[PDB]
Amino acid sequence: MKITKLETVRVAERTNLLWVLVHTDEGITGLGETFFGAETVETYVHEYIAPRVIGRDPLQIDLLAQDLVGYLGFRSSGAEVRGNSAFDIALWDIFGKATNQPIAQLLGGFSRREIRTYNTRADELAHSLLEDGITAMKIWPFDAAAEKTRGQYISMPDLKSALEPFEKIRKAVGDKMDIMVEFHSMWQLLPAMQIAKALTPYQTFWHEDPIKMDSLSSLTRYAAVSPAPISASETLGSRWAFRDLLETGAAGVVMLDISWCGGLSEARKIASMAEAWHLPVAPHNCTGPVVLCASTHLSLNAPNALVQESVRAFKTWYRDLVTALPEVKNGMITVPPGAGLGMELHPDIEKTFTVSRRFSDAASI
Amino acid sequence: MKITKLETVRVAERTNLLWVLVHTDEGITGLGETFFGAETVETYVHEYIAPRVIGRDPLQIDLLAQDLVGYLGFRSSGAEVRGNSAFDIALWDIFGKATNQPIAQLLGGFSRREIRTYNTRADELAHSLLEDGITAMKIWPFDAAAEKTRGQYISMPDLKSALEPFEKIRKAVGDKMDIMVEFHSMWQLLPAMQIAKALTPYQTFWHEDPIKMDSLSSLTRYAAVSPAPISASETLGSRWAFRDLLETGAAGVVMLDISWCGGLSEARKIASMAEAWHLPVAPHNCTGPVVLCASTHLSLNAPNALVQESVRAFKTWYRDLVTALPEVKNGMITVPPGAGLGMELHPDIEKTFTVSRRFSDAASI
Amino acid sequence: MKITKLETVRVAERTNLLWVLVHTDEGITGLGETFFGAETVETYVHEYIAPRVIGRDPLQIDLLAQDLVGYLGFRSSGAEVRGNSAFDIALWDIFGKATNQPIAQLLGGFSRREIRTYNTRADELAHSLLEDGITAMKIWPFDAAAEKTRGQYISMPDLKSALEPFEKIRKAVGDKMDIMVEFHSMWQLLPAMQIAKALTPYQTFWHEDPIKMDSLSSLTRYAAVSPAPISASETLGSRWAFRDLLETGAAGVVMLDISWCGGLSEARKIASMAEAWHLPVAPHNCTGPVVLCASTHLSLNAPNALVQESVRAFKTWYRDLVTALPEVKNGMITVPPGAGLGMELHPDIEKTFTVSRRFSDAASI
Amino acid sequence: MKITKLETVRVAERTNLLWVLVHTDEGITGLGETFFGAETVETYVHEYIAPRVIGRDPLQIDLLAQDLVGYLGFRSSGAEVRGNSAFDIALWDIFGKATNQPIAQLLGGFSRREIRTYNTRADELAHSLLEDGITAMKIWPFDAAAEKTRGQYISMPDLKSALEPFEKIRKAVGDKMDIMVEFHSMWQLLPAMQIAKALTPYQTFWHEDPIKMDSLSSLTRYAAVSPAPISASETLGSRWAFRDLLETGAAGVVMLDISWCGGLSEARKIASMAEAWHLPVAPHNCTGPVVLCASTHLSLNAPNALVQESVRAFKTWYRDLVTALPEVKNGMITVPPGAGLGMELHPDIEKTFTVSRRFSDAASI
Ligand code: NA
Ligand code: NA
Ligand code: NA
Ligand code: NA
Repeated sequence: MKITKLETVRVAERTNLLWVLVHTDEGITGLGETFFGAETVETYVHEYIAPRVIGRDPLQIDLLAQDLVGYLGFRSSGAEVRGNSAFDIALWDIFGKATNQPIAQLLGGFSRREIRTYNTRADELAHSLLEDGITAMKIWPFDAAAEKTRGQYISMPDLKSALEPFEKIRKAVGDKMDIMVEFHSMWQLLPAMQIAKALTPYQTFWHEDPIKMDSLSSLTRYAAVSPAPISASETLGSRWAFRDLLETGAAGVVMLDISWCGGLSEARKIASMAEAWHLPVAPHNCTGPVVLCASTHLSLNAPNALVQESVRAFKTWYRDLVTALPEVKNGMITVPPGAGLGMELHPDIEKTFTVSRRFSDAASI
Repeated sequence: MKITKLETVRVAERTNLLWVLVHTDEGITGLGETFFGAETVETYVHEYIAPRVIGRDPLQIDLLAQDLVGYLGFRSSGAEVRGNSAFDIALWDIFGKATNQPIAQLLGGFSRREIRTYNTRADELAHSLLEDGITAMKIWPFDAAAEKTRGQYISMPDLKSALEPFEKIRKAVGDKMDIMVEFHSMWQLLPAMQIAKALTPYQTFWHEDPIKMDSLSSLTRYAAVSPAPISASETLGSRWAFRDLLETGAAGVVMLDISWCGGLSEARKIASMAEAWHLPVAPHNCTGPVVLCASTHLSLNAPNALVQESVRAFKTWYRDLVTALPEVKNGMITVPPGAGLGMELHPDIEKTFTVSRRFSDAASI
Repeated sequence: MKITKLETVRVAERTNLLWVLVHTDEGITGLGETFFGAETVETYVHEYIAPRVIGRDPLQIDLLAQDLVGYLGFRSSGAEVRGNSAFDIALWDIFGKATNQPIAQLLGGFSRREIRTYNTRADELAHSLLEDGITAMKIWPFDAAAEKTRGQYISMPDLKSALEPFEKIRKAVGDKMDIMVEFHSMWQLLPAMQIAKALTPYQTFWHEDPIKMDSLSSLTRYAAVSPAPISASETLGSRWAFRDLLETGAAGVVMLDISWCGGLSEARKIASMAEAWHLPVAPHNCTGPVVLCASTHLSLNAPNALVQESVRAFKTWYRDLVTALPEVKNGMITVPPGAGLGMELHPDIEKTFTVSRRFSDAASI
Repeated sequence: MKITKLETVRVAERTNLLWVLVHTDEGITGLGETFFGAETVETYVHEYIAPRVIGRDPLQIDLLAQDLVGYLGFRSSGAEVRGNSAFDIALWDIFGKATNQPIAQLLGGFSRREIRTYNTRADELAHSLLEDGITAMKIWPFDAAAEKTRGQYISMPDLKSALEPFEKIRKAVGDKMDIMVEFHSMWQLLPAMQIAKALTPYQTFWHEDPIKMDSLSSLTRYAAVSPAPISASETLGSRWAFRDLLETGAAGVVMLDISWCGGLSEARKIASMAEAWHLPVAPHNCTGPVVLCASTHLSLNAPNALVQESVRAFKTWYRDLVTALPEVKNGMITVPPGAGLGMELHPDIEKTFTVSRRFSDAASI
């Protein structure tokens, strides 16, 4: 088969989201998704991807991924990579539909049928999660302090205040809850290390993006004092960035976002390489439903997948965007049934959302 | 003063080019430029930069550069960075106009008044250049072979064929011409090293982008066998990428493109850091006239600027786009006179080009 | 314009201070300053700087800095460098006056309008500072013990005695005060590490110049045991010394003195390079008013400036030496208004001080 | 005994020279010397050294060296260190006179009675030297090219021209002459390595100060390609700088100047440490006669002294400055006879030179 059209879809109600639909002459349409800079990525899909892929065989997935690597903007989570990644997800969906297989099967099989999830006042929240069988939660109580000083400095009173949610969670549920800490890359090295040390009494599970992930060698000093492994990083793109991370000797939980890192194609290879380093992988969600779903496929396949992040009670607009969703039961998530992703865009989404679409085909490129 | 409008300009005749014009309430308009993915970068300028900078003081240059660093797409030459870089150039133009000073002065002064240039059959070309006082030339005769095998392999006969231009240049002008070799990041490590060794008899001046610049530690092995220093890399963005390059112990000629690396703001800091490593800087051109001009300002200021690349006889469409150009005399280039860049977009460019413009202001953001 | 005269000024009441005034044919006079060995540095200004700079264009700042680097005495805080640094400050003052811009603007803009300051019995002092909005203080209670043994040894009873101010401060104000520790490079490595470990219970903010800064690789062992980052070092000169510091992997707070390190010219480049390492900069004061002022300009520009040290109630002789001073309000310091530094030597200082002046011009060199 | 007066002496005919005379209550006067910035160093001797040493026992040499190390300006060849070094030489002269022993004896004995020397058109010069028994010569034919580009670049034709003296020497005397190459720290790293490689066919003996000695880690890359050992460096001061040099793994011939590095006190310790690394020492001369003499004492003592540089036919003004000189016979140099240095300032030097003197004593400090 051959790719005939590239379609992009946006909704005014959720301006960070972009869907990319890859149409074929066989009528198999693949669905992909990415997040942030949706207008910019959309322009890129039509300016750059379309002229390179219309007429091409979508089943040559590794080749198409190679063919879209830019002279500029590679090894990053920039707009070009986000567009390439959404496109790659759509190819995996096509491949699944063409073979009548779920994506997890095409990756190498369902190594597990479900995987533990985690979700993002604190003590009450922890209690509610536990009773629903969720035993990990991620919080980011240092972000407000970071904004005050652009991450250069944290006063001891502000540090003490930011530690209070940890105290409250531990008082409420003790050791029954893993507590992940998100820092959103907002700190410079010295206050990051100061905060890391201060977190010691709370038995934190991971410290995610404690500093900006731009010169990774800085992580060695952080790892020297941190009481929890570094979780890094949804902000990094391509297996080459993850080689660089592994080469630091400081890598911990290997985080990635399939829509920001080069697609399922790069993500699957990052995962198997992390396993070579005896490390786990934890694919990022809480963005769109397609990324959650495709990430869940990856997490069911990769033997070293540790947890699959998800949205609490994702009763949300997710169910209005797509035809089916991954299901969570007793703190475990699994894929919707069926070939490819196991989901399509919801019929007439124009009834619920303010939809805009753009198309490229042989005549427009 | 305050920024009032962001204007982007494209021309159908030169689809890789984008101009960004920053208007102020004082009527001082700054001009910036970048290259590649012009539609994508344009969308980004209006989607992301405009809402963050309308109403802001353009003279807080370092602060505005910081404020535009993305959560994603940083430390790269991707679309976001290219837009940020064009914007930064425009701020330096405003600052120069506001102070009645050329950009080179605002960077720390004219350390030189002009700088040697270089240009990109071979033997005849070399002869012509020399007689015009140009004593360096850059060629890329391995690109055809790279395309054949996606850079995995080069046959010895194809290697021998690609060496012929070097033979012809040396036979023609001997040692009077520096020969730079461009590889456009098209080779994997092993054939890159094979080619490097084979170039030994020709006394090459630098080997530019011999491999992809995505995991820089690979450069240490290349430097171990290369008879010429590594020139790296117009494809890298932000001072953090250049820290990573310097940390390899393999850095040579430090190359950057001001419109791809974070603007004059990042470039000036990359240059002074390269000097700390006893290395030179060589800003990239042959793209648009504004980048050539702003790069020349940087090259006149930075004590470690080695050469400033330029277009042979840039009698080209350059003179139709802008009001003045850098001048080359006896193989040396200098800036056009005046405050800021010393150039503006040519009046009624709509007469020569097919122009499209887009604007953001307080009402549109 | 051209430099016409170099003037040095000393006052008998403050024998460590030296002012350097750079006169021009346009009548714009730049003011610079340095500290320690004022007679020696004065001799150097006239012996070495004057014959090299009379007749030169003062706006070529980077070039003049390069032209004054010595064959001997470079990469240091010695007399030649101190003279060069005072001269460099005066050039920045001229450049500001010529452009009607504050120095902070010429560095790249006011990234902030004010910056937190810090000052140098203990418990009462801490209380007074806090109520004036000052939340950091620096003390050096180990210096007496160091003098006793030339830094080779500290007895446990003497160590316990030197810890008492920390106890008293913490008992008084708890965690509300950052406590910086100054060691004045007075200790050898082993007792420095012993002291560092002993300081752990007091949550110190930084450990400044814990050992002599002459073979920087020794800092790696110190950093391995220190509960606070190393602050280093006002005693180091030129960006090359700071490269060496960064290369140790032990760098923390990057300290410099603009009048000891190569001027604003070297300092600005040191700052941007420290930022590449995710580290902050903290310019040294408590010397003369011009250094305090020029340092404040640097601290308002550099995005990674952490704090700007100042003199408590600098009601001192500072106000008799110069026409205006940086102002402190609620623990934050900012520059005096106006172009360049925003200050000149006070008119007829001969009324308050015992002034000596020496001049060089075209006829004397 | 106790130091009673410090006397400095300059002569208008040789403005780079400074003598320091240390008078004692026993009437034993020690003579020291340094070179460059004579007025500046003189001011320092009286401003800083005098108040610290008048009344002190001159025989506590190691202690006095320690007591003069500055808070600033240490680990350098700056003015303070040059003054300290001249003072230290004078102390060794006093110690020799007090004990009726030559300095070489007080260092640990005459390990040799004489040592090979070297001197600084080329082919004729080489011939003349050989016939006088001198079998090493040092030249600096790249300095002119360095000045043209501030050491950033050398054209291949200029490189070829600078190689001609090597060709001429080798054609004249073949392998009978060691050829040392001096670079005076004038080159950046890349052209330094280019030049080093080009020197391969000429069997050079050492490559002295090929780059600036400010961040020594750069030397590792130079040593990787150089066909001759690095000679480094008369520009470095104190044993701590030489530790840093040795730690690079690139050290070769260890060069020092006793009047620039901390005196005979630092120099003797640098020498024994170089021997621990299996490396030789080569003390710098061609400055003043006292430095030549004291260096010769060091070279007769240190088992790893390789050669002692000297002035060709030093029939020069040397014999008018001092009472006796080291003697060269058949290419070997030895000390003048007698205690201490074996020389004093020539009686009534005021008859031959335009002499200026300054004194400090108990009443002036
Ligand atoms: Na995250
Ligand atoms: Na290139
Ligand atoms: Na200090
Ligand atoms: Na020399």
